Amino acid sequence: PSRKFFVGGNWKMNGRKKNLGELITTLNAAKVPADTEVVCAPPTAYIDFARQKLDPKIAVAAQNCYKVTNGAFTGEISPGMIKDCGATWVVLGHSERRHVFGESDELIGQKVAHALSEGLGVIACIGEKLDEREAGITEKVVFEQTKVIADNVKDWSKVVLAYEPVWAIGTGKTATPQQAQEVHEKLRGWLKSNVSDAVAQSTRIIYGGSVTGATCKELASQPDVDGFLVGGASLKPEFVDIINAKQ
Amino acid sequence: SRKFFVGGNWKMNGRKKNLGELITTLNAAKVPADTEVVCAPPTAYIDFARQKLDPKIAVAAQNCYKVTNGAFTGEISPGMIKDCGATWVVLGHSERRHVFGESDELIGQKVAHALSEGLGVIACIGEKLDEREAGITEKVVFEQTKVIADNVKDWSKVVLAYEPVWAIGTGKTATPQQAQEVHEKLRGWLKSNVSDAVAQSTRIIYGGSVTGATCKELASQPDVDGFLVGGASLKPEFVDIINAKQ
Ligand SMILES: [Mg+2]
Ligand SMILES: [Mg+2]
Ligand SMILES: [Mg+2]
Repeated sequence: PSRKFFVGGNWKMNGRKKNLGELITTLNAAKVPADTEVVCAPPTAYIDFARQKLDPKIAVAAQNCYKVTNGAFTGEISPGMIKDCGATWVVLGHSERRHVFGESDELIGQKVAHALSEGLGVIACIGEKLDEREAGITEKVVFEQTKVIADNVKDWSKVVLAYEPVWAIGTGKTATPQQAQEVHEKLRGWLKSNVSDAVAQSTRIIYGGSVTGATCKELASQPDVDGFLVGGASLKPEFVDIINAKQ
Repeated sequence: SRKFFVGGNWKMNGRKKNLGELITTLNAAKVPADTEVVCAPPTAYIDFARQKLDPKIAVAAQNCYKVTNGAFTGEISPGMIKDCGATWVVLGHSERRHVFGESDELIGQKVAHALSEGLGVIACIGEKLDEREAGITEKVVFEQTKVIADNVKDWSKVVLAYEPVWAIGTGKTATPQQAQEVHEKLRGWLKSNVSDAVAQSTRIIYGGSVTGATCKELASQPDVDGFLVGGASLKPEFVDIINAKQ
């Protein structure tokens, strides 16, 4: 067919019922354009609340999960719980999980496999740090992260890859369109060489890292950029602008 | 005297149907006025559990982070816990320390922030088998408690929970004497390092294996003030554990 544009909003650790409820009302009233898939990832305490308040046109994602269905893992949640709350996606391998919390590639792979086996979709995050970019090892870094993810994916129809260069997260330093395109094209080439043409052609690779209303149109114009995983702007009315990046 | 305290840690178990069924049975139970009961659901169900549980049972989160909002994908803050109607958070649980590698420094920062946002804290401590066998039970639990105490101004909203991690999946089994031994030392630690008033007023609850069959003997120990219950908290015998002071 042709890759459906994908816009995810990662609220991170922000919001309460009152102000997230006001956010959700605004999103509910927005017209979601054709061939566009919108997903919001609330704080874990509000997955249920957000699913109840959001229009079904918008899917709900968890911001993380663990790798078994139930167990002695105080503070964690499972894909089963996520499904049970009406959510259909999980974000895995986010930069903050890797770099603030130290989650290993191996662990992230195990979570991807479990989440997929349980019937969730996965937004799987990769990305290099400034020091890695400056050393010229971007490709090595992101290919290695992608490989561990791929080793644990048996159905790519339920996966979206999110490239979020760590130097672009929370800094205002959005990748230029050319920079995002360069990495996205390389990641798609990796899928083609290492999985299949069909998987390469159908898998959304979305860009994250200071996506704003002012920058989204030029980014979305790049041939191998299939949408966004949005951070700070996901909490504001300009998220709707980003949803309309191809209009 | 110290009010008997029974927490149920559901860990990463349950869905709306079976947790809703568990809650129905808890609402039906006579919760004694002399016992403080708290349930800690999985984080996806804090809100659900608070909405379904009778006000006689308080709700706790199983963890939180150390600032009120921020770019911490997968975390929740004390403000969110409070906003969901929960009034406690469990911090420093053995699984957070030993499966997920949370440091004492981070646990102390979480303690300070949680208390600053008006939550109660169930602060967990405990030594692993290799620490016990190296003779450093005391150094380990005292240093854990010191970090906690360094981040507590008002102990009225804190409960300490001792977890004999050395008896978890090691093939070792903790006796009531061994529980009492540690609890008595922890109270002595508070007396000498914080104040006698804090030592006498602070609940120190037992976070090792407890069941309906064993709860009365454990609760009879002079320095055991209740329980942070694991697996039995999902079962009918939790109602009996709630009645273990009497
Ligand atoms: Mg990595
Ligand atoms: Mg160089
Ligand atoms: Mg070919």
